[PDB]
Amino acid sequence: ATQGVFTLPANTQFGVTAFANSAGTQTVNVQVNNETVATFTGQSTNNAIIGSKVLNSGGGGKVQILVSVNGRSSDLVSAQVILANELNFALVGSEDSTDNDYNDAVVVINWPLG
Amino acid sequence: ATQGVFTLPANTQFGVTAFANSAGTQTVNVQVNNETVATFTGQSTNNAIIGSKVLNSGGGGKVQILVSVNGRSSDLVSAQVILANELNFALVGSEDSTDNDYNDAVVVINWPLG
Amino acid sequence: ATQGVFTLPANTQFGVTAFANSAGTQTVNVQVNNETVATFTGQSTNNAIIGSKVLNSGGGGKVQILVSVNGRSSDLVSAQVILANELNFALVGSEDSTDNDYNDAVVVINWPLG
Amino acid sequence: ATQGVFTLPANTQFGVTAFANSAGTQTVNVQVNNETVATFTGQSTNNAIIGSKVLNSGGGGKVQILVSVNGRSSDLVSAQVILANELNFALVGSEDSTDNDYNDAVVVINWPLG
Ligand SMILES: CC(=O)N[C@H]1[C@H](O[C@@H]2[C@@H](O)[C@H](O)O[C@H](CO)[C@@H]2O)O[C@H](CO)[C@@H](O[C@@H]2O[C@H](CO)[C@H](O)[C@H](O)[C@H]2O)[C@@H]1O[C@@H]1O[C@@H](C)[C@@H](O)[C@@H](O)[C@@H]1O
Ligand SMILES: CC(=O)N[C@H]1[C@H](O[C@@H]2[C@@H](O)[C@H](O)O[C@H](CO)[C@@H]2O)O[C@H](CO)[C@@H](O[C@@H]2O[C@H](CO)[C@H](O)[C@H](O)[C@H]2O)[C@@H]1O[C@@H]1O[C@@H](C)[C@@H](O)[C@@H](O)[C@@H]1O
Ligand SMILES: CC(=O)N[C@H]1[C@H](O[C@@H]2[C@@H](O)[C@H](O)O[C@H](CO)[C@@H]2O)O[C@H](CO)[C@@H](O[C@@H]2O[C@H](CO)[C@H](O)[C@H](O)[C@H]2O)[C@@H]1O[C@@H]1O[C@@H](C)[C@@H](O)[C@@H](O)[C@@H]1O
Ligand SMILES: CC(=O)N[C@H]1[C@H](O[C@@H]2[C@@H](O)[C@H](O)O[C@H](CO)[C@@H]2O)O[C@H](CO)[C@@H](O[C@@H]2O[C@H](CO)[C@H](O)[C@H](O)[C@H]2O)[C@@H]1O[C@@H]1O[C@@H](C)[C@@H](O)[C@@H](O)[C@@H]1O
Ligand SMILES: [Ca+2]
Ligand SMILES: [Ca+2]
Ligand SMILES: [Ca+2]
Ligand SMILES: [Ca+2]
Ligand SMILES: [Ca+2]
Ligand SMILES: [Ca+2]
Ligand SMILES: [Ca+2]
Ligand SMILES: [Ca+2]
Repeated sequence: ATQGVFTLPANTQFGVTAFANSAGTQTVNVQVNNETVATFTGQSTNNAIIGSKVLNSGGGGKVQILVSVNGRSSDLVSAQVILANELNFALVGSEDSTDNDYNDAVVVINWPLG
Repeated sequence: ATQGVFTLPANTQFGVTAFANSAGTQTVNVQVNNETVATFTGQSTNNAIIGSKVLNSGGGGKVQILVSVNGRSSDLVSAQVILANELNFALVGSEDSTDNDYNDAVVVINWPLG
Repeated sequence: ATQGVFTLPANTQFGVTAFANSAGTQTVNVQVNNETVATFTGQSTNNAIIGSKVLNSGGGGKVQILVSVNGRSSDLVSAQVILANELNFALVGSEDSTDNDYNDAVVVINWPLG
Repeated sequence: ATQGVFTLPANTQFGVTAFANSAGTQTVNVQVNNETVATFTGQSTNNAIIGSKVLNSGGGGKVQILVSVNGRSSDLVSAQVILANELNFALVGSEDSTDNDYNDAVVVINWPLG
């Protein structure tokens, strides 16, 4: 299945935060309605935050996360969870290698904000 | 039900990150096996990160999140999600008022690291 | 927090299935936009299915699950999870006593259908 | 990532239930520690339960779900969610065609029982 693609409500502010846990430098691309609106880059084996931004979901509400290590696409896994019928998390794990820890870049999207 | 309480694997390094979305200054307490090991304090209405730390789960693996605003406990909601049978998120939302956005402090716990 | 309340997409077919794991006979009330549309009653300590029905979320999309055992409301816990940005589960656990297994009646709501 | 594979607690009773939503007859294979222990077959476009069983996770706790339609493997998506630090769901969607509703066979695994 395609992973890392989420439909948010239109015109909604959301947070995106990425963490790194790999020898490789991670590149996290964030697309909103098919345009790149943020790129986070960094390297850590101890969960450093390599980027955190507030974005708007725009007209279509489509948010897509892509992860690469020097242009090689990582394998992704994702899901969305809703608490209290209101608080949303869109979650991505990624794997750059063969150990299948899926933490090499971890991306958390949250809404609503404010 | 009790919310904000999670069993991690024993003696395991994990990440904890807190975001704020409220007029009120948020105080986030992290307990590991019933002892306070970290406290985050901050204020934002735009999802600012008010703390991020790496901790060890200790003998029992018990991690509890508590959130208060000027000493008044917020109402919590939580769940744990596991992706690819490996990547774990323990998720907390909190509500300091009556609008029930449950984002007033948002806490994300992730493991494994490295 | 209030639990067991979900906003589904409007006018959508959905499944609701209930499982029992308790000495006590479970009564599961399903409301759609604030009207009772199904009641499931049954007893099992081995996960028997005490009801499964197809319902429609109607104009407001509001779905609420309530559980009681011989006239006592059970304590609820709930969340919603979305896979492949499409497959939705709304999940309820309930507790009729003090052991906190939260499985005494388990309710699974799934959509889309067809 | 491999999907539909879960590590349950070892030696634990669990429920497995499958629903069908497709023109195609679904075949759901349940393996426990690499051995087939249940097969559910059926056809519905209205969420009929095509099987529900109680199983034990055995020494390794490994549970794998596989889905095929007339011998062709469906594409799987899965996650595990935990409520109240106690109630577990392992969730599987599958897609037998190109519409990506991922509901063609839906499989719910729940524990603890009793
Ligand atoms: C992206 C990366 O760092 N992956 C692997 C690393 O793989 C790189 C390739 O990506 C690159 O293209 O070629 C080089 C050789 O020129 C290399 O193969 O390989 C290292 C070393 O094997 C591996 O780190 C080791 O991972 C094992 C677990 O499999 C173990 O942790 C060991 O201690 C590490 O040294 C990289 O794996 C990534 O980083 C690790 C630190 C760990 O976080 C893994 O989960 C990552 O996938
Ligand atoms: C902790 C906090 O700031 N909560 C409310 C705030 O509540 C305070 C009480 O905590 C205090 O004890 O008493 C005072 C009055 O004496 C007050 O009731 O009230 C403010 C103003 O109403 C409220 O912010 C408003 O929230 C609404 C939505 O309900 C809306 O966003 C408006 O723009 C706000 O000004 C505080 O609500 C929190 O902060 C908001 C910005 C929002 O993030 C809410 O979700 C928070 O719960
Ligand atoms: C609803 C129910 O069956 N609850 C308890 C049960 O409680 C009932 C009261 O609800 C009723 O008001 O009074 C009767 C006496 O007339 C009784 O107190 O009590 C039984 C017996 O204690 C209890 O089952 C036992 O539960 C323990 C775990 O706490 C353990 O499994 C033991 O083997 C059981 O015999 C009922 O608990 C429920 O059913 C259990 C089988 C189990 O599924 C629990 O999770 C349930 O909550
Ligand atoms: C397994 C199955 O029934 N899949 C499709 C079905 O696909 C079959 C192939 O599996 C087979 O190998 O080849 C034949 C041609 O010989 C055929 O292509 O095709 C039917 C008809 O198109 C399709 O049902 C239709 O699906 C659309 C949406 O794409 C819509 O619901 C329409 O009303 C259906 O008639 C099968 O799709 C499956 O069943 C549907 C009812 C639906 O539940 C889909 O999600 C399923 O994937
Ligand atoms: Ca890796
Ligand atoms: Ca790693
Ligand atoms: Ca609030
Ligand atoms: Ca707020
Ligand atoms: Ca109980
Ligand atoms: Ca029980
Ligand atoms: Ca399909
Ligand atoms: Ca279908």
